[PDB]
Amino acid sequence: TKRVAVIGAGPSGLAQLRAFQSAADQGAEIPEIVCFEKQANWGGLWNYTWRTGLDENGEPVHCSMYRYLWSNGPKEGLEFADYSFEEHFGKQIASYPPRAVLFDYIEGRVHKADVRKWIRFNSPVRWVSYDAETAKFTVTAHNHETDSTYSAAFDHVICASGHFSTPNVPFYEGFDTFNGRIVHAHDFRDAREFEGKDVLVMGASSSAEDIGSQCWKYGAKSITSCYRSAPMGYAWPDNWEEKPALEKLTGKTAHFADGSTRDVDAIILCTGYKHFFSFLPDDLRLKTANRLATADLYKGVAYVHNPAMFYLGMQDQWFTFNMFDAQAWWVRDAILGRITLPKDKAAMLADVAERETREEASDDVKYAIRYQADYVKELVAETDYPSFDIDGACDAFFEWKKHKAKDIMAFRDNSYKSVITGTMAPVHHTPWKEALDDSMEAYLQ
Amino acid sequence: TKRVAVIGAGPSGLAQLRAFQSAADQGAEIPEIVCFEKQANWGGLWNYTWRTGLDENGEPVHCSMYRYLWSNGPKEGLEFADYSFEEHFGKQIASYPPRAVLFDYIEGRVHKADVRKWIRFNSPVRWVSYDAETAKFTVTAHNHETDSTYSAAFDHVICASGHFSTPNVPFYEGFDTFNGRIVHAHDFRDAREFEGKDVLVMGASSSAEDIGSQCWKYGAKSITSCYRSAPMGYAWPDNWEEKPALEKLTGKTAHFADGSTRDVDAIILCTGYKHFFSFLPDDLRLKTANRLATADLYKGVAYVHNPAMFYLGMQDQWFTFNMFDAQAWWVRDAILGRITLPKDKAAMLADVAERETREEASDDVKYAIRYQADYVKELVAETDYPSFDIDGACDAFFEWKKHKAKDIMAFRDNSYKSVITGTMAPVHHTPWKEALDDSMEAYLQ
Ligand SMILES: Cc1cc2nc3c(=O)[nH]c(=O)nc-3n(C[C@H](O)[C@H](O)[C@H](O)COP(=O)(O)OP(=O)(O)OC[C@H]3O[C@@H](n4cnc5c(N)ncnc54)[C@H](O)[C@@H]3O)c2cc1C
Ligand SMILES: Cc1cc2nc3c(=O)[nH]c(=O)nc-3n(C[C@H](O)[C@H](O)[C@H](O)COP(=O)(O)OP(=O)(O)OC[C@H]3O[C@@H](n4cnc5c(N)ncnc54)[C@H](O)[C@@H]3O)c2cc1C
Ligand SMILES: NC(=O)c1ccc[n+]([C@@H]2O[C@H](COP(=O)([O-])OP(=O)(O)OC[C@H]3O[C@@H](n4cnc5c(N)ncnc54)[C@H](OP(=O)(O)O)[C@@H]3O)[C@@H](O)[C@H]2O)c1
Ligand SMILES: NC(=O)c1ccc[n+]([C@@H]2O[C@H](COP(=O)([O-])OP(=O)(O)OC[C@H]3O[C@@H](n4cnc5c(N)ncnc54)[C@H](OP(=O)(O)O)[C@@H]3O)[C@@H](O)[C@H]2O)c1
Repeated sequence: TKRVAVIGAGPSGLAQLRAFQSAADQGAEIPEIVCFEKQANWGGLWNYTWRTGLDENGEPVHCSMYRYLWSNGPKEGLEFADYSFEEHFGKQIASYPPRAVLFDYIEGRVHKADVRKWIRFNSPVRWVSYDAETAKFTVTAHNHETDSTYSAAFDHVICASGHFSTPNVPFYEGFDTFNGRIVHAHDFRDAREFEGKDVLVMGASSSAEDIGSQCWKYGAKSITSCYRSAPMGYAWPDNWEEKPALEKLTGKTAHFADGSTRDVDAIILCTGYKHFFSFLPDDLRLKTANRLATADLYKGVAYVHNPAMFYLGMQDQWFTFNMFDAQAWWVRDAILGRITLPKDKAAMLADVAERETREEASDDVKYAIRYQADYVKELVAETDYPSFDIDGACDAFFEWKKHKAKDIMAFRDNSYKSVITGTMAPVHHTPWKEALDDSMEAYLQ
Repeated sequence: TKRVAVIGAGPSGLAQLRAFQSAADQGAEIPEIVCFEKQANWGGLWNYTWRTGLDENGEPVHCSMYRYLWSNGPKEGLEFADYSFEEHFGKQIASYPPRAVLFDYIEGRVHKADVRKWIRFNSPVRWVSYDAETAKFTVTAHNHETDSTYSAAFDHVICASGHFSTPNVPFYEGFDTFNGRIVHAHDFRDAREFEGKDVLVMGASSSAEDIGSQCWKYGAKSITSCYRSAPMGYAWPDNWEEKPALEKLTGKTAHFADGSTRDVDAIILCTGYKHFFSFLPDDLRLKTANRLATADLYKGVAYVHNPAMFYLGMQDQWFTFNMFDAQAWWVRDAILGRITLPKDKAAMLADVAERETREEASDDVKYAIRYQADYVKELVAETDYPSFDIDGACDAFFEWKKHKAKDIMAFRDNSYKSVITGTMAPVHHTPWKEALDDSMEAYLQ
């Protein structure tokens, strides 16, 4: 018989479990699945907590979400393929669900799946080794509930431990003497803290955009964002100037590359994350940049230096839930032997290279979206996963992109066509800038 | 030769290296020494950084110190018996040096000791296992300069990783929703942030004492401190007040056991730390409360379930630097063979029980001080550690305590007798509450 260890109970690990349970429904025998989760409850990033730094058990807080956060993409872009919205909420909702709403939705199908009984919560994995003679992986985990660490052999390890949790926190001259709050996005929690204040937001990507907005919505005196590469470029509110790279701080004085100046009360470092695995030896440890074509993963899921070990979700993410399903099915199939991996490490490296180069062929954002779209499509064709209208996802993604470039601060006040009934979403009872309440029930009436 | 691995290059780990160096200079054979240090530099808690949470490498920030921190005790009670403050600084400085100053003193000693060549920085330990059949420990460490993990065998392991870095962070009702800053002391860095605010300081121990005082010195609008057991009991300033146990928060308003009420702008959790070792298996992982009689440590230093493993600094601390020394010399001598461990585990366990029982014989403060004094005497008598006036050091704490009950806010404007000379240190050039500059240059003029 076989046993498989899944590290993480975020959307990815959860997707993996759904994958095995699905095959077992159909009538397939499956190996024992053990899923280790560090937190007390499933949901990965979506499992919000006020904590920052180390959690109550002393482990580093995984959560990177803050209050007042709504879906960054239209929900129509992420709608599951085996369980849809209305089926869980009963009704049609607006196009940008708040965190709680989406968490409840993520919760919906996982509960319905009866997978929870596979998850060991409060159980950070401490280490994973591979013995070539047994052909077994040895996972080592600490059970916080009983304060005891133990070890166990598995035939496979599927690492679903995320990569938007270990922050890149760069030092700039003046940071250690700045008389104000300096915080990475991983630790940002409540925008009310910056009400009436002058915020500096470093970065030009998703977090800078959304965290900047949050603080604008909740009353910052002003927003200053700064880029080091391409500006976010959107049409910013009155209190929002975008500026070139920081040189240094002197007091509360930000000096920028164009010689200009601004005094700010607070700095939110929206400078991204690293793929970091504290629990992996060199010959298992994935090392890569954040991007659509992840180094060292054949088919974007199988570890080239040891193909009995897998990784989910390690790509940068235009597509999310639907991708992790596509990935999890594939990894499932490879484990059940419906799919046979190459024994030729050269050829697995070839596959990665090809992905990298194709990814690099164009820098246009619609090309990039389309690209991960072709990826999902690739995967879904190679397993019994329900083929679905991905191009329909893409078309939503394209409308999204036109709404943000249109009016960055109102883009969440739009609706998009559904992909299962082509029916364009209703509007929300309330405008985003007015919708100060965050709660699920406020959203749902 | 034998090899010994030292975990940590703070004061205890550094004391341990000095110990081994001193022995070898005198011409005793010594095992090879490898000291693994997480941080970029030595210093342990005294190596300050602005960072909180995870460090530039993704490892948890060890630092628990803040800006404007000064020695909370008389420098007289911690002076290296083999390296006087006079030998280092050349003159005679006041009794409560700022962080930077004592840091330079710690570094001064290991400078002269030429032991830095033994230290591997940016190299946190990942794991320690013992194998009884080879009678060697296996140490897995990760080198962030080469981003490479490796494993090596050692005949002894001396863990000096400290226990004031992994915080105890309780949940109280309303923490999830408080409109303001909630920060544990371990993440606290700059008191200026609290200028003008009604601060809530939870706790009644050293941390709440000092951090509350920093907040007040640097202009907090008001301080409220709450206890769950015994009030701190000091004659506080007029804008400072102690309340019984917090029950909950409602918006910005705190509720205490006495049914009273106060609105607060920020909460600093000075609720302490845990003994936490993310890198040890059940069979080597010290588990103990923070006190003077540490559990499962023979002579306060040798893990009783495997006495080839030792631990430094795990006790609560009145005495600090020279205790670390006594311990370091002891452990050294036990490893060299100048001391023999009891063949009977019952004996080691017996030794720990008598220490607990004697710590518990009385709850009076002077008696605790004397108790730790006796431990240092006990240890010192068994090695060739330089003798030094322990009683005198003890009288320094007795006067220190007196000065604190007399004036909790000025106790640092005081001098004490050198354990070597007997004469009162010079007065510093500025009252503490006015000494806003904490630099080593301002201090030494
Ligand atoms: C701030 C933020 C906002 C986002 N918003 C959106 C959005 O609106 N829409 C969208 O589609 N996508 C969004 N994403 C993308 C997000 O990554 C995915 O939606 C999804 O949460 C990732 O799935 P995952 O399970 O692979 O990663 P994670 O959600 O990070 O799951 C990893 C899980 O593994 C666990 N784990 C980690 N290490 C260990 C260990 N050693 N032992 C045991 N368990 C461990 C963690 O507890 C965690 O629960 C957002 C990401 C971030 C950072
Ligand atoms: C806020 C605060 C203020 C204090 N002020 C004073 C004072 O004024 N006077 C005084 O006498 N005492 C003070 N103390 C007590 C303090 O514990 C000692 O001064 C001293 O720092 C103890 O030294 P140590 O080496 O035992 O522990 P630490 O100083 O904590 O040293 C531990 C070292 O081990 C390293 N380490 C940890 N884990 C790993 C790993 N897995 N791999 C590799 N390396 C690792 C850490 O990076 C760290 O450098 C204070 C303590 C605190 C928390
Ligand atoms: N529904 C979703 O899937 C969803 C969408 C939004 C966010 N996200 C995911 O998470 C990622 C985006 O979140 P993110 O913004 O937090 O990460 P990020 O994409 O890596 O953005 C990092 C930003 O910080 C800048 N930066 C990095 N290091 C810096 C430094 N040392 N100094 C100054 N600036 C620096 C970057 O500039 P440079 O460009 O020059 O590096 C970049 O603008 C996406 O890639 C995405 O997959 C999830
Ligand atoms: N050389 C010196 O100047 C000097 C002298 C005195 C002490 N010390 C040292 O410095 C250390 C103290 O630092 P510290 O104050 O940060 O830690 P600490 O001594 O453990 O103090 C913790 C405080 O928080 C309280 N607390 C703990 N858990 C709580 C919870 N869940 N809810 C509410 N309150 C809670 C404690 O109350 P309870 O007591 O009820 O648990 C205590 O008041 C000691 O370990 C000691 O070594 C130094």
